[PDB]
Amino acid sequence: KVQTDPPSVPICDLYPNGVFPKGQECEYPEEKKALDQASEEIWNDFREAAEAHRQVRKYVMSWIKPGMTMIEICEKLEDCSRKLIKENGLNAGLAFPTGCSLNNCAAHYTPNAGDTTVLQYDDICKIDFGTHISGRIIDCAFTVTFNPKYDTLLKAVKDATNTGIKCAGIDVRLCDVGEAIQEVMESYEVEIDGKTYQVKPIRNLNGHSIGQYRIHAGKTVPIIKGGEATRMEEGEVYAIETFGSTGKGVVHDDMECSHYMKNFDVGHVPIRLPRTKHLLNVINENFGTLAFCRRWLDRLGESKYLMALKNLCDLGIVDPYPPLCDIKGSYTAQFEHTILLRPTCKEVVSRGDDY
Ligand SMILES: CC(C)c1ccccc1Nc1nc(SCc2cccs2)n[nH]1
Ligand SMILES: [Co+2]
Ligand SMILES: [Co+2]
Repeated sequence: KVQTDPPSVPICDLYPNGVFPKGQECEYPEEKKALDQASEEIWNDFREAAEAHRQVRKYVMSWIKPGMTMIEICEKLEDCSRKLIKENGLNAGLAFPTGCSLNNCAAHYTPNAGDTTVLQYDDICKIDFGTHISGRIIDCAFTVTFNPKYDTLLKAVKDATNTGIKCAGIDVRLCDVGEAIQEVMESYEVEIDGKTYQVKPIRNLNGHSIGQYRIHAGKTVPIIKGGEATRMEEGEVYAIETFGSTGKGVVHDDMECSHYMKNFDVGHVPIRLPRTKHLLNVINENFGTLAFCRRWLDRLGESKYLMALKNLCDLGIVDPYPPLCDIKGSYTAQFEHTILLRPTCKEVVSRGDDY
């Protein structure tokens, strides 16, 4: 069948063949054809996760409006996301919590229980959510606004992101992408509420390589010059994301924490403490090394877990990821896409007709 208005038909039931739509294929800036064909089931897994992301976001953009609480926006997005991705434990599901960072806050903000924050008409909200199939994660995000005064800011970041996406490729030095991204970003000048600004990349923020069940696999893609000359290799997966800002161009820890994630390199740790032991078991069964948030714990009937979560954090078993905000009064925007460095070409797998 086809997709229903409010989606509900999982993406695997819409492509009975098992073959999923391919992302935009780009030529980098026979044999390495067989090498690509060999990892097809993997590429395909990424694609299924991407089609889910495209349909979920198109839905969100249809109803996101000032007046709705942040909690309402995230639960509504996630419920659709679970459906289309056809959540199945760790085989299929949500790669990470729905980021909806507001204004000066650039990333990693998702509401915890009791948050009464309401989306406003002048807010610049960054929606960042991920879907995965067998750990093949799709990290893709866009910015939402209602007041056109941000229009040029959004175009700057979007243009910077696609610039980074175009400069990416096998053997491409990582610091050149960063340099490229910045040059485009700072070529934009905007005016918001009577004041003008030259958009500046958030220097301490950046794209990253992606591994199975591992959102941030190790390498970083700067969005400013002065980065590392390390090159992108064949077969790597990257999250190309840029952040524009009218503030200082640097984020810092701010607000209450909501995102958490088990340290990928830590092994089995014996825990005798009742509640801490239980919490860890819950994290291992439900999220493994995938990031989660407090709402996803309440959702599982867990309560009285804050201290256990803290214990796990102090044990280095779980790392917290607090919201990252620029200075009060500044505005930040973001655009992100996941790319596949295949042997035959560069594929912006999460590309849509929207962005
Ligand atoms: C902030 C910085 C670039 C960062 C540090 C460590 C892990 C992941 C990310 N990136 C990222 N996260 C996301 S969405 C949700 C997540 C929250 C915490 C980890 S993943 N998009 N990009
Ligand atoms: Co992201
Ligand atoms: Co990312």
